[PDB]
Amino acid sequence: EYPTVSEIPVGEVRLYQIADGVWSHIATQSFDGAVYPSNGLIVRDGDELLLIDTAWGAKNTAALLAEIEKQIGLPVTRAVSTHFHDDRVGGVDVLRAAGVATYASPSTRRLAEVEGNEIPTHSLEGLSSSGDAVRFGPVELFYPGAAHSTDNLVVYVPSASVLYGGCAIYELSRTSAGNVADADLAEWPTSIERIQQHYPEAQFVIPGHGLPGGLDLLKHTTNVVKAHTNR
Ligand SMILES: C=C(C(=O)O)[C@@H](C)[C@H]1O[B-](O)(O)c2ccccc21
Ligand SMILES: [Zn+2]
Ligand SMILES: [Zn+2]
Repeated sequence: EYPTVSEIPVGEVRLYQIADGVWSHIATQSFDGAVYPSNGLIVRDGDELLLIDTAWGAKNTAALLAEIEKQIGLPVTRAVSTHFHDDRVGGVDVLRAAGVATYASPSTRRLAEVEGNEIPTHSLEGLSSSGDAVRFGPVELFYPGAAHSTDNLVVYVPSASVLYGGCAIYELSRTSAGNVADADLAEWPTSIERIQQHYPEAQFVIPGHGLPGGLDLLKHTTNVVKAHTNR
């Protein structure tokens, strides 16, 4: 079954096959005295792999590359970071030193620079306005609007009906808000609606942290964000 936070030592990385040529990667990290799991995606791209998000830090991301080589044996040639925070760009330098072409939107690149986080080298154009979508190899990238962060992207894999929401989507077990210092609470439910409207066909939805589900994860996140807004 899908690996949970309690089953993954910090420093180790697990892969979970969703579909032909589609996996999530799962890692864990301490933050503020608690241990969190964290998800990203791996999508096969001919005889190469596209990586979505690092494994939250240099050590984990090196383990992630080692696990991919062991379990899959295809080269990661490009990676996309879905926003500027350390669980999505922490490890970009590891990726770059391994020869991976790292990408993020100009918004994410500017904010990472401001924050002191690692900065993906390449820039994704065409994603600066809410509702914008661009094809990137075997995925579509979508900018739904400000939500968990002003730059957050979601990623859809049309071949597998997989929607990766990143930190803009919460798992069901999370009934209170995560970090919101960088969020746009006022716009977050509207951005989720844009996701629903653009990817109504999605079958497997992956939050930034925790267990995947279906499109009900978008309603769940809306419920939680609105409850937080009101308290
Ligand atoms: C679940 C989270 C959230 O929803 O905030 C947190 C714990 C996770 O997400 B994040 O991109 O904000 C981040 C940054 C740096 C460390 C950890 C995180
Ligand atoms: Zn974040
Ligand atoms: Zn996160």
